[PDB]
Amino acid sequence: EEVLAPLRLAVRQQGDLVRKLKEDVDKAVAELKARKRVLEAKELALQPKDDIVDRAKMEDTLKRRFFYDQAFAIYGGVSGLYDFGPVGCALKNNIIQTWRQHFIQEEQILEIDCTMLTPEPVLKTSGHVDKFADFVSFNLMFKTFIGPGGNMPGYLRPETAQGIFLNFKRLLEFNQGKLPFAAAQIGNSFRNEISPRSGLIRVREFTMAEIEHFVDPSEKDHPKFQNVADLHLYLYSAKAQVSGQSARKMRLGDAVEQGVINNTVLGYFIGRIYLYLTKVGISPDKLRFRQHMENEMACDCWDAESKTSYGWIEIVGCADRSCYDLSCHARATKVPLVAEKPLKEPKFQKTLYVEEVVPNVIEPSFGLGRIMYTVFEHTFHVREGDEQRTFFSFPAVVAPFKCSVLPLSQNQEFMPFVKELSEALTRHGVSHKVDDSSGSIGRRYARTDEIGVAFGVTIDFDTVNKTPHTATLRDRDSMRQIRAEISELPSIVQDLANGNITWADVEARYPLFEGQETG
Amino acid sequence: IVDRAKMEDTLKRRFFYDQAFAIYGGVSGLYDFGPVGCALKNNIIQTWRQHFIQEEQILEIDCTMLTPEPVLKTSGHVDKFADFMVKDVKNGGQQELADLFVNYNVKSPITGNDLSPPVSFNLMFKTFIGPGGNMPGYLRPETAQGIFLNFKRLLEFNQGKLPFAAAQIGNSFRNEISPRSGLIRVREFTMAEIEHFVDPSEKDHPKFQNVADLHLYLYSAKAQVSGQSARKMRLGDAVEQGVINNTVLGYFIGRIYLYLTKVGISPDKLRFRQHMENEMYACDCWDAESKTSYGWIEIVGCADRSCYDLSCHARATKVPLVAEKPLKEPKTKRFQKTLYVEEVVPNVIEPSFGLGRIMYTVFEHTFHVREGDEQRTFFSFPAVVAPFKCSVLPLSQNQEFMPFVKELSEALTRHGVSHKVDDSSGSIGRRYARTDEIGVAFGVTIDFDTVNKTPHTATLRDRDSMRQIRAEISELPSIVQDLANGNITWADVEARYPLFEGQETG
RNA sequence: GCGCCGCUGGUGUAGUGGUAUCAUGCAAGAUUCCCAUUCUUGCGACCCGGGUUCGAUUCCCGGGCGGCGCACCA
RNA sequence: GCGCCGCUGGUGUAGUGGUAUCAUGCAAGAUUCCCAUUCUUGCGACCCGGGUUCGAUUCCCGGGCGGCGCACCA
Ligand SMILES: Nc1ncnc2c1ncn2[C@@H]1O[C@H](COP(=O)([O-])OC(=O)C[NH3+])[C@@H](O)[C@H]1O
Ligand SMILES: Nc1ncnc2c1ncn2[C@@H]1O[C@H](COP(=O)([O-])OC(=O)C[NH3+])[C@@H](O)[C@H]1O
Ligand code: NI
Ligand code: NI
Repeated sequence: EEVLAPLRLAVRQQGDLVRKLKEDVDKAVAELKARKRVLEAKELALQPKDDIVDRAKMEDTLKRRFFYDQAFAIYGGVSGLYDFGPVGCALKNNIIQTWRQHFIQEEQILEIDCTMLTPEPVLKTSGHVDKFADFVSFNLMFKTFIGPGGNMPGYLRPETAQGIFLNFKRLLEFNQGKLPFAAAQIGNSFRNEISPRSGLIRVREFTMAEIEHFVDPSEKDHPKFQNVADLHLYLYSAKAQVSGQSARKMRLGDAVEQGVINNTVLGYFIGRIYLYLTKVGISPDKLRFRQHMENEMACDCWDAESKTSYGWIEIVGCADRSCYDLSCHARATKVPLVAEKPLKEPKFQKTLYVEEVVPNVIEPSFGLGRIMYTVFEHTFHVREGDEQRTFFSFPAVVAPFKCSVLPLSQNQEFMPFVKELSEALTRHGVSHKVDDSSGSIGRRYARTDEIGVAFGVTIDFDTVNKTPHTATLRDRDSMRQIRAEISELPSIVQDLANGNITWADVEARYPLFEGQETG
Repeated sequence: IVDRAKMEDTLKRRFFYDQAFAIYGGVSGLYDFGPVGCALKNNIIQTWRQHFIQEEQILEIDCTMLTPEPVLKTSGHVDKFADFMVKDVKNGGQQELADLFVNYNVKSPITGNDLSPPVSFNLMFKTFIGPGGNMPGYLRPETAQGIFLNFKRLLEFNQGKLPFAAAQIGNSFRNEISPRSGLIRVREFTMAEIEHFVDPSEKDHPKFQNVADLHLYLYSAKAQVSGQSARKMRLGDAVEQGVINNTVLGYFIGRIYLYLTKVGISPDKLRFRQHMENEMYACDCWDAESKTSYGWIEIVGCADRSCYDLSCHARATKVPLVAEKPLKEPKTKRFQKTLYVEEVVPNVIEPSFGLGRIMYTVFEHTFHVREGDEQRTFFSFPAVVAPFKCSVLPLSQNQEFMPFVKELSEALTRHGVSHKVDDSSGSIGRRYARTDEIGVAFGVTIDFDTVNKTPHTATLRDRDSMRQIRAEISELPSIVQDLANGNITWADVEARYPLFEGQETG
């Protein structure tokens, strides 16, 4: 704070220096941007405990165990293109599934599925075509042609949003002409980046989950907002940024009423995003919501930024883009894209009975790749004893493998019990990994922990020797383990994977494991 | 034997799917799935994951759609679907050939026409990666290549042991000349593909016994040349007779049948056709075909691709793609060395699922019209795949019903049961029609007995039969949920619950 | 792609060189109280561009889309 | 994109104008019987194309990819 104070002051001076420069585009918010960048960097350099991940170790684990890899690596690879392996894909679908329960099923959102191929007039209308050609000229989008030859120039969608806007009329009709409603699409988006860098952070193809919440401007207040009002989270307002200030933990309700956040609709989604991101493993102490300043924005915009080894990175944008995309496409195509509400008292010799409503749009955009990479960092740990033993503390709900089945030895008496358990878990819908390899139980614990297997069932000698056949259940993080009846462990593991019990509750109900005594 | 027009009218009106970019004129071969269609699709995909990936512990991966040119050159897709064409130019780089064609003054070998300079004719979607344009690429025409190119790490993930299977679910692109017939011929469609890697020595599947008893229609190549029609056979009994080459092909054929059945394709309008030697390399191929108003269409293609995929890519990149297994004992010019393991180049069995066609088949196989009203159309979607498991319906717009609607909906949501609430203006029969139309599996109706009787009970209605029972509102979510998971059927419900003889109040 | 015929509210449908009929659907208010009830009101359309014309939804051309056929079908 | 430095089994790391070290990982056999145990054996690598050369993983041009810094960031 002693080293940061002068840089804070500096940002502040050039801050409302700018406000003065317009109080009565020569002006350089570029100068302001530089100063804040300095402050940002040095605050970052001052903070580490070191509190932060050994990126090279974590990337090694991800690589070795095929969480994700360079696409076409066998052909030399293509910059900015990545494939997800078994664990990567599994973790992804879990993150997407949780996203579906958290947003779509919760708010009864209308999820649609649109083509990635997009004709040129659509993107010229939204201004994507005009805004992303550059200095021979090269476009930051992927251009292609549809059909015969070059009869129809098209692009790969840069975003998922436009498919919703263009289907507004049938979406609205499906909600029977009533506002408000929301549509969503989960799919891939394409950015022909001139320089893909930092692994999954900036890629040329990535999976995006987008939501367009359509709402009557006359009615921009969310009914469920007090479900998130008392949440305390870090906010970084435009005022705070230009004041040279840092982020500040506030109450959501306060920030909305004080007017820091425009409305309770935008606020609701900020709160819901917070709840979601933390649910999938992102750390609250390493998560902030940063408002967009004047030189980056639309009524209001807030990015969700997570602190990583690469610094602060946006993982979820949440914009208020009242009227535009609906209006822009409307004029472009001459097709009216609006809602209507019946006037109470009918009304320029025409008598009106309804008034047309141009809906406002609230748009949360989720970059699942970055969200996933953030989870990787925020859940990566190294065992205190063995530096080779690394593991991921994935929340049970998103852990790719909920369980592992482990005979204590390659010994044969265990094998029928192992077969029993796998099929049982398979019929309980419980994702599991069976390891009956030549390695010791410690080696195979290490393998399983490495990919974030939530719990480990170990078949021992007392599984076969004593009257009630009982295996041990092991917690990935604490490495502590209990003992329970093979009959019921698939139910117990299923429960932990769904979040209907916690490991503390399990340790409470079932006896602790002091050790083998049959041998 | 369906009214395809009427069905498609329903699909269009309730936004199952639609022409992509319709308000911009539209683009042929491109379709956007609306809420109900998307929902149905997701259930189809999840059922697929449960039926295959989870059941066989398959390694599912997720690759990019952008594919560099050399990859598709190797697999042969370029030299067959990407070329300039006089009709055709290769017979004898870019428009460098146009000069060559004029320099040697090549008229057509037939008819001797003067013809045109070669113009590019891409059946694939070409594009350029990077800012330079030094890296031409295509949208993948299939999801298999991502699996083949990551074979080493997949094998390593299975600790080097064969056999193992990998799968992928994503979009694939084909720049069709003439997109037609709705979803049956599109330019972009979601595909589910499995690559089952097996030791050529042991081209078997231990779990074939689980499907051997299935009676299904088979249409072998030797029966196609004869002219005779397809025969209903025991799946096990196609295998000892050598009609089906091996237990691996047999197992997947069985599993494909059980899946297509489970999602609602009618067993009588489903057959498996063996590819003839005329249409092939590859060891053997059996397509799953379904009977539609467009005829017999291929919706799942089960192929046997001995080696090529792994071998071609290996030879192309000079990167060996093999499994090794140990020998019983070390064995021994060109011979002087000691061997301890032998290399195995995996044989690949490939079930290929076209989700769009599968879904369209379900549409035609579950579309029905009520016996009284010709406006009342509905889909008999199986509960486990139906886009909306349940609907909440107040008998009227009276305020007495509203609080029960609100409570039951929230209950359903917390149980995860996907539901739709129709408390709008219309009558009860209207909202029944409205919800049957999109194939809502079951309908909960809140009536006057619900508000005026000692324990609060509502009715649960079956979409198909239109019959209904009565159970209390606390019970219904668990009931509907168990119907959706396939735990119970309607028979079970009518056995445990009182049939609805009419309301005694109001 | 090549050939023919087409494109009118969300869905159908009538009509025409002077900007459009009527059903259905949805909305509102009544009615009704278990299977698109009935009444009244309201909302919503000539695929797009160009040509000819004082004026085009209508006539000519082109593009887009559609239906059928031939062609191709990783 | 520009700039600078890099690319050796799945991972990490020596080394060289005559095709390569040692760990780690996996496999097999023993060992051990609750936290990468131990011994033996086996498997697997010079990013790719062209050139120079009797011969290149090594030297030289080009390409791809990676790590950074600056840009840009729907
Ligand atoms: N090149 C890239 N690579 C990976 N992820 C990206 C990306 N560009 C954006 N994202 C992620 O996708 C989200 C949306 O990106 P965006 O803000 O550029 O687009 C939109 O918001 C669409 N209106 C971001 O919040 C970010 O997490
Ligand atoms: N143009 C198209 N439109 C919709 N679905 C298609 C399609 N082309 C192929 N499919 C679906 O994809 C599946 C596989 O197609 P294919 O046989 O051309 O490719 C293969 O051989 C898989 N390697 C088919 O069974 C079909 O269901
Ligand atoms: Ni029409
Ligand atoms: Ni290496």
